[PDB]
This record gives sequence, structure tokens and C-alpha cells, in this order.
Amino acid sequence: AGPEMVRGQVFDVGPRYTNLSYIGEGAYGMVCSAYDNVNKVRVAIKKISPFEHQTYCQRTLREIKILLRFRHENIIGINDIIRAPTIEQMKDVYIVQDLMETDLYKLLKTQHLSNDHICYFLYQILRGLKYIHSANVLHRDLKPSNLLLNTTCDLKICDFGLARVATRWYRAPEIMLNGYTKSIDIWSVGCILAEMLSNRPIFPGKHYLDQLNHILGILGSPSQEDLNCIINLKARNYLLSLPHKNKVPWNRLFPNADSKALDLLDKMLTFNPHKRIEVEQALAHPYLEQYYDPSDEPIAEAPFKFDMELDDLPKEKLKELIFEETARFQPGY
Ligand SMILES: CN(C)Cc1cccc(Nc2ncc(Cl)c(-c3csc(C(=O)NN4CCOCC4)c3)n2)c1
Repeated sequence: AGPEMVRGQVFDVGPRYTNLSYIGEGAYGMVCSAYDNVNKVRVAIKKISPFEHQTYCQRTLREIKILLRFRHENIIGINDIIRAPTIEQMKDVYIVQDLMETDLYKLLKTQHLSNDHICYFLYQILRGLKYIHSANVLHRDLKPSNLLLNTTCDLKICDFGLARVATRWYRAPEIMLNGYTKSIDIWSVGCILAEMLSNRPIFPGKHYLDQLNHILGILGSPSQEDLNCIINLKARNYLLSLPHKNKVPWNRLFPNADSKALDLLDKMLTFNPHKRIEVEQALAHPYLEQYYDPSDEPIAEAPFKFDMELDDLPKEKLKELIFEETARFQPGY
């Protein structure tokens, strides 16, 4: 019996992995669960087909190298990698990882979170993000659909394809001019907090202009100091063209949320990245006092550093590096 297929997509991961089930898909990849007939468990498998585009090749190499170096309870790992025995044959790369029960996206579509769970999930997101930022890496695309949850309420951050060393509903406002710094991740976590408090996106713009209006609709018109953070000229001009907007207090939007939760949300969703809170201070905020435990919150031993200029490399070079990096999982290595 030939190779497995999932929604007309071949999934050439047997004989070890079988009984595939669709989970989701991105721009150049698909995710399924499968049965691992060695460890007698179900696993997650992300198929990645990036080699047509230099950008996809950089993100794939970055994703693999970062996830193989990171070792943290709140961050998805890589257990196995499958690809063809020769570089000429390699069209796809399959990354095998721990299977989780669901993601925060789906959870928030069907469940109301107690203040306790919101607190505990927020702690874990930030605890993972502390490890991440401690290594001088940015995730850059945190969102409910890549925060994974287990039966026992354990959370893991996944999809590091966009990560870099230091929808669009979670993009910080600095980015909607563009400057990727650690504070864009805190913005995303702020938006995630809001969504956990209400079950609806806080800034659900149809496009970037419409997202800016949502943001200003709650934060109010930016100050002049805040306007000096907005480097891009079209954006700055646009902001200067708008009528004044008043700041809406957080407890009017979330009338039944914990006061501490709202005080932290306020500091995470701050227009000016320079004044936005940082991950350790977030973790030490009173709202999180029930879980904050710096004695058991690991950081990376050293800053992550790429020794090559991936941006500069032609997609053929990248593919060779991807062949190299995945060698160690190939039989007979
Ligand atoms: C419906 N039934 C399947 C339940 C369910 C629902 C969602 C998740 C999981 N479990 C799980 N376990 C391990 C992993 Cl590794 C992943 C995973 C999902 S997506 C992804 C990634 O890399 N995704 N990117 C592309 C898609 O958009 C987001 C980013 C990794 N999921 C189970």
C-alpha cells in the first residue's frame, strides 16, 4: 500500500506514521496528527513545501534550527524530521512534534474561561516568551491559533517560521508602518489577553487602515511623543488626518474582568513600544502573583546567533543547508 494522503495532499510519512487526520494548513504547509507505531502515541506532523521561494526556505531553516536548539516546557519541540534521501528528491520536509489537544483559537470559539484559567494560560504564554526573548529571539506572529493546549491545561507556543533574532489582528502598530523588536510580541500577548477576557478579537480590522482605527478607537488619539514612534510617512500622515478620538477606559470594555488583569492589559497594549511593558515585569505583575515563580522559569544559556546571512542566500544554497540540518534524523547517520 502506497503513501498516505490527506485532502488530496500526499503525506509520505509511513511506515512509522499512519492513521493521519487533518489538523490545519498554512501558506506552504499542512499539519496532521498521525499514529507513531514506535512510541505507540499519536503525534503532530507538519508538512512543509518551501523550496520554490527563497523566503520560505529561510523561514523553514530558521524554524528548524531554533526549535532544535530551544528546550522549554512551553515551547513546541521537534522529535523527528522526514525528507527524501537525496537533495534532488527533497520536495517536502515533514517535522514531527508532540501532539496537543487543541489550540486557543478553537477553545475560545466554544468555551468561557474562568479568571483562573485566563491567569494560568497568560502565565504560560509569558513564561515561554521569557525563554524565547532571553535567547534574543522574537516570535513575531503570536496568535490564538498557534498557542496549543493539553487536556491538563498545559500550553505550548508553536510555529516559529517567522521567528528572528533581535490574520493581522495581533500585529503591533509599529509594524503597520515599518522594526521588529521584543515589544511587538508583548503587543500580541496583550491582544490575546483581551480576547480571552471577552472571546472576541479586540482589534478586528479588515485591513491595516481599519485596524489602526480600531486601536485608536480604544487607546484614543496618539500623543505627539507617540507619533514620534511612527516612522513611516504614509502612516504618520494618515494618523495626522484623523479626527480626535477619546480613550475608552478598559473596564468599560471588560466590565467584569479582574482589575489586575485590566491593569496589565493596559500596560501590554500601550501605543508606544518604548513604554510598553516587558516580559519579566509582566510576569511579576500582581495579576500573575499566583503563578510567578522565578526560581522555576528557565532562560536560555546564551543568545541564539545564526552564523550565516540567510537573507542573502539563494534558495538553492538554503535548500542545501536544510538538507544538512535534517541529516541527523536520517537513518544510518
Ligand atoms: C482539531 N484537532 C486537530 C484538534 C487540534 C487543533 C489544533 C491543534 C491541535 N494539536 C497540535 N499539536 C501539535 C502541533 Cl505542532 C499543532 C499545530 C497546529 S498548527 C501548528 C503550526 O505550526 N501552525 N501554523 C499553521 C496553522 O496556523 C497556525 C500556525 C502546529 N497542533 C489539535
